[PDB]
Parts: sequence; structure tokens; C-alpha cells
Amino acid sequence: VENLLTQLENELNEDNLPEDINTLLRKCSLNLVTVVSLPDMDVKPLLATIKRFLTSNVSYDSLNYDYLLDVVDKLVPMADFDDVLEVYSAEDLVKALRSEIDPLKVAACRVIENSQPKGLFATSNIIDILLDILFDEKVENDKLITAIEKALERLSTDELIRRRLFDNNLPYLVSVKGRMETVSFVRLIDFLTIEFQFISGPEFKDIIFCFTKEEILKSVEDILVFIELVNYYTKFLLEIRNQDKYWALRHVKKILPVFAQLFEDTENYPDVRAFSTNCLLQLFAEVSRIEEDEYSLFKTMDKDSLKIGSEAKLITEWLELINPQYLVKYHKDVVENYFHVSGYSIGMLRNLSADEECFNAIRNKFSAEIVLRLPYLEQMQVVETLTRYEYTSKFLLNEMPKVMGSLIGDGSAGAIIDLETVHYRNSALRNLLDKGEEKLSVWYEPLLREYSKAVNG
Repeated sequence: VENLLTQLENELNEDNLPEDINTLLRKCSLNLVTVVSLPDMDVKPLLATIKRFLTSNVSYDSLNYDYLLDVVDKLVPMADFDDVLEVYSAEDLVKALRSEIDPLKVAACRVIENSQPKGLFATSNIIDILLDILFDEKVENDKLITAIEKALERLSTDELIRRRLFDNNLPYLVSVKGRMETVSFVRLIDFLTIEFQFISGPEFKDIIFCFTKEEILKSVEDILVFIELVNYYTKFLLEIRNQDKYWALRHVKKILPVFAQLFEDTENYPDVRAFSTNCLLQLFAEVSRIEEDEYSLFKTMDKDSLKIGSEAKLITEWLELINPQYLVKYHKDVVENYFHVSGYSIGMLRNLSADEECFNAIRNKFSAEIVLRLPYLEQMQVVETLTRYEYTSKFLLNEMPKVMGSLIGDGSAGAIIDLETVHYRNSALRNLLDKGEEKLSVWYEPLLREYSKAVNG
């Protein structure tokens, strides 16, 4: 099929355009995907033929260029790059990127994206030009912006590509960072987020990855930029925490209290609380979990600015988001009094129960009676949460056997069609079973039985 479709396509493209040309292109695309590997053919003529149409002095009304590019998009990664290179040389690509033809530029991006070796173009100005286009606010083609970003993420696993980006183009990158112009700025933030995944300690440059107190204060002038910056930093901390790049913390942590100061200062920066409250909350959640010594930094941001507990409307959010160890050590009074069990407080329960000391602060709010008054879906959400930890499991088993009996149920569980009820019940059962028969005493056999019924039907 494939060798055949592509052959037919190279033929058609080289007559005067047949009426089914776009139907053939669509079919080529679907087949290229489903099948994954190409046969033993020469893709050069077709690649060269398509290049002629893209670079062509002439535009064809009878041709769907989106469909044409999609064939290129699927076909290039499947071909041997040495063959693609023969049709699109480093020099052809430069020309294509400096052209006035967006579809041609997108094709060039696809080629560059699939470079082999990835460092192949690192010694030309191709990367420089891609950045020139990427941070041009006048460039409005969304397909091209995404094509560039896709090529850059693909190649940036390579160290030589990263050098070309952050060495050869550092001054330009810093100048883009300085404009804080909405369009180019969001692109720059997305670019940095992607690049930080690949950056090593020795490669890391503060001047481009980090913002000073002054830059942050300036970003508030336009709340969209500020919000983009908050989200940048939340993802930044998340990536650090996910990929264990703790070396990066010393570079970023010093400006974190500026976000908390802006959050507090409602009269001098009303836009911050009006439009940026939820993303700042997500940032502070990450800050409460950074690798630092005993909340040194976070405790001060809380004492000076966040003032967890002082604003009643935010208490549920704080107790849903902030490190529970921090919460019980500095706001035990709030934890002990604010929290009560209900469907509504499941978010808090999930967070507060993830530290043993913090869970002990809410434990007296639990009784079999309160839990058994919840509909079964919310019971299972509560029970599932309690099965996640040793200390909460032990509480469930020794103090709430009637809740355990509800988990085991009246024999109608197989009948349940509610997605989440089944998800949480099964997770609870499995979690408890993972503790092993000796910790489960008399619950072991019923749990094994209900689990088997659940998974085997």
C-alpha cells in the first residue's frame, strides 16, 4: 500500500494537478501514520517534488498546502536523514527560513527537527534564525511558532544545540527577556521551561533563566506577564523537585519572597490579588516543598506576607495546598479547629493526612458515624485516602472497623458503574492488601475476596 500510495502521489504531483490530489494526500497521511516504518524505496524524488511546490514562484488553488505539509511531517521522520539532507541541505534550509513562504518555513522546521545526528546543524546559523523568527512579535503564524518550538525541544537533548542557543545567542535571548512584550515573552517563557528540562548545573545561566526582584516588580505593570512569570516559577520548582535538580534552588530561592510580598500588598498592587490569586497559591504550594532546611525561607514568607489563617476565605485553599508538615508545625491551631469531615473537605483530607503529625491533629474529627453518613462515593474517597499511609491505615483498622465493613460492603459492589467509586474502592482494597496478611488480621480474607470479585468480575 504505502510504497504504492507515495508512488502514485509523486506521479500525480508531476502531471498537471489531478482532481483527487487532496484526497490522495489525506490517504498518504493516514497510511504513513498507521504503518510506521517505510519499505526500501527512494523518497528523494517525492521529497524534491514537494520542495519545488513549496519554493515555487507559483501558488496552486487546486492544492491543499496543509495536507501537503502533513505528508512532509509524517514522511521525513521515517526516511533516512542522509537522503532528506540531499534534498534539503543546510544551505537550502537557511534560505527557506529567510523566505516569505510560511509553508516552506514549516517544512524546513520539520527537516531540522529530525536532524541526525541532532547536533548536525549546531555549527550553522540555522538555530540563530529559528530564534529570530520565534521571538518576532509580528510573526503570527501559530503553525510556524509551534513547528519551531517542536524542532527546538527535539534537538535540545543535544549539548551542541544547547551551546548554540545559550552561548551564541545569549545576548539576544537576554534582550528578548528585557522587552517583556506579551507575545515574545510568553514564547520565551515556554522556551525556557522546555530548555530547563535538559540544562545541567554547569550550563545554567542565571541571566536568562532567573528574574531579579526588579524584573518581577516590573512584570506586574502588565498582569498577564506577571501571571506568566508566576506559572514559570511554579513549573520551575516542580521540575526541580521532579527531576531532582536541587542545585538550581540556590539560583531561584532568593526572589521567592517577592511573590509573597506582592500577594500581601493588595492596595499597592490590586491586580495581583484580583487576577493572580490561584496561580500564586500554586506557587506557594511548591515553595512549601523545596529542599531547604526546616522551612527557613517559607516560614518567613508566611510570617511576613502570606499570614496563613488570617484571611478566612483562603483557609481551605491553604490547607489543601501547603506542605502539611509545615501546616501542623506553624498552624496547628487552624488544622485542629478548621478541618471537619465532609465530601467538601476531601481535598484538605488528602493533603493533611500526608504527614503523620498533621494527621494526628485531625484524627479526633473522624468517627465511623460521620464517615458512614457520607454517600458511598465520598466514603470510598475518604477510605482510599486513609489506605495511603501506615498511620492512617492503622487508625482505620483499629478505630473504625465499621467503616472497614462498609468498604467490604453488602455484596452489591459488582453492580457499581460509577467511575470514581470503583476507582477509589479498588485502590483502597489494593492498598490495604499491599500491607500483607499479618497487618490485616481478620480483614485479610474479606479484602482478598472483594478484590478478586472486583478485578475478575
